[PDB]
Amino acid sequence: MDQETVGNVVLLAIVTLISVVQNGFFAHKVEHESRTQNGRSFQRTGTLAFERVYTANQNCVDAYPTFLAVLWSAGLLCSQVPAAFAGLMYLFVRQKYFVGYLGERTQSTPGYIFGKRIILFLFLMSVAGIFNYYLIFFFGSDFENYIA
Amino acid sequence: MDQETVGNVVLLAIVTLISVVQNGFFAHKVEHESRTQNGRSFQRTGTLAFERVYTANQNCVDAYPTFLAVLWSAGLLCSQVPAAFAGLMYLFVRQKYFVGYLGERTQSTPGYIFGKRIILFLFLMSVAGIFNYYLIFFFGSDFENYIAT
Amino acid sequence: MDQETVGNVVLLAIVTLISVVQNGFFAHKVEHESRTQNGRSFQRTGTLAFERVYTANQNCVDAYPTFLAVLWSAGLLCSQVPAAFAGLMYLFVRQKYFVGYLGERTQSTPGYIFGKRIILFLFLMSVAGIFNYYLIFFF
Ligand SMILES: CC(C)(C)Sc1c(CC(C)(C)C(=O)O)n(Cc2ccc(Cl)cc2)c2ccc(OCc3ccc4ccccc4n3)cc12
Ligand SMILES: CC(C)(C)Sc1c(CC(C)(C)C(=O)O)n(Cc2ccc(Cl)cc2)c2ccc(OCc3ccc4ccccc4n3)cc12
Ligand SMILES: CC(C)(C)Sc1c(CC(C)(C)C(=O)O)n(Cc2ccc(Cl)cc2)c2ccc(OCc3ccc4ccccc4n3)cc12
Repeated sequence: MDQETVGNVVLLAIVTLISVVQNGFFAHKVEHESRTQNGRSFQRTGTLAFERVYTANQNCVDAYPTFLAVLWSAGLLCSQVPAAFAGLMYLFVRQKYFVGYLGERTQSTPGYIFGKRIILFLFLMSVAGIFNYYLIFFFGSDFENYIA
Repeated sequence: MDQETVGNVVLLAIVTLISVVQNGFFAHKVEHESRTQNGRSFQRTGTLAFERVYTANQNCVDAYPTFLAVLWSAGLLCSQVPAAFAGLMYLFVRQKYFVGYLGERTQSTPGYIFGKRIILFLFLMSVAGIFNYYLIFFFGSDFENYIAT
Repeated sequence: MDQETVGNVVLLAIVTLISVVQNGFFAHKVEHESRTQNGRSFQRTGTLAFERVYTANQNCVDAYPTFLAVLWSAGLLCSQVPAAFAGLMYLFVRQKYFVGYLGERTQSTPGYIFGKRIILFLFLMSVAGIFNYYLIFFF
């Protein structure tokens, strides 16, 4: 890997490897609940605590992809720094969402979706460069200097 | 990012950002159903409108990854154009499948599949370049002019 | 795409295209069970053959992303070979896990967490170069 390049991605790699690890966690607190009983054949309906976790997890597992998307698209098609930071916050919301979705009655994060703002934003850096590029492509070329 | 490069990917990016947005939709029509279904927390069951939506959605969520795969592999490993268009249709099938799945509840709609032809194709462009590359690696270098004795 | 570059990824592409196809299969053995036992909504603990499959499947579909991640991170950020191989074994565990999580009456494999060691490893190649790069930058 060309040391230069690796430089301008290291952040998204980091953040990604972070989320990669937080992910295995969510997937671990799902083992706890499938174990505390007859999950011995992995019954996908252990109850209250296990149904509350497999739920919270299988809600973050649907977010991962569509997040990673704008995490990079807004990482290459536009500044690898803000893209990687906003992507880091997303790992914070994911924590505080997969957390509150623990249980104990009440409205345990009655949401499937969460950090709408983050991905919305990331998607805006993506849509940013994606456009700004079309400019560098047209009125970026032309600029004819017929200095003959 | 290198202006030239960004150029030969802008389409996959576009199609991708499209699908990213259509995705957020699927996950929005799932919030409507978990909301009217006056729930406290949020279970995977409780209605046929919400159980029909969370289903349609969580069928497209299984497909996103395995599609994104061949969308790019067939986008870099061969033509960024067809790859990007084919991937565009896929977002049309996804629309028409995620739509028929609940509204009609008419036997003809059910199914965890949608667009096997597209991904299959995209996968053929990826398997295309992947091989053709092995040639350029092996035979592309050849040129028996060295027998100019 | 630059023939040189395509060279240093063809492995991860290969393994990936493989897992892409193994994936479509898992998604096929899920069609068989939704067909033999009808349904429009697969969200209530149903047929033990189709509930056993949609489970096994929707257990590998949560793994795909978090695996593909370290598959490449550990493929670019460090050796395209080991990364590609390790990722290959993961496709074998996947087969052996999504297989035992079927059977019949037999103790259908529990725990949807699998190949912990592979991803762990791949994650270490990624965390490898990720750091080693910081040295080449500093030293
Ligand atoms: C990089 C790591 C995390 C150190 S290696 C690793 C590990 C790391 C180890 C060492 C065992 C650990 O932390 O305990 N655990 C377990 C784990 C990970 C993070 C935390 Cl907080 C706590 C426990 C894992 C578990 C699964 C796993 O497999 C991948 C996987 C497969 C299916 C999934 C389905 C849904 C969601 C995530 C999924 N993840 C790889 C690893
Ligand atoms: C342009 C954007 C990127 C869609 S901004 C955005 C938006 C845009 C708007 C409508 C203004 C909003 O924030 O209210 N909604 C809402 C939305 C999205 C698409 C459509 Cl049709 C209609 C409304 C969102 C919702 C979620 C969301 O991300 C989180 C998320 C988490 C888990 C998911 C699991 C499966 C599928 C998608 C998932 N999405 C980003 C956005
Ligand atoms: C590109 C392919 C994979 C070669 S053609 C194909 C195939 C191959 C077959 C069915 C024989 C074919 O298309 O003619 N199956 C099923 C399959 C897979 C392995 C084997 Cl052995 C035999 C049959 C598929 C399934 C889905 C599919 O579409 C993509 C898709 C969409 C939703 C998914 C949801 C969860 C998991 C994976 C998903 N994959 C394309 C194909």
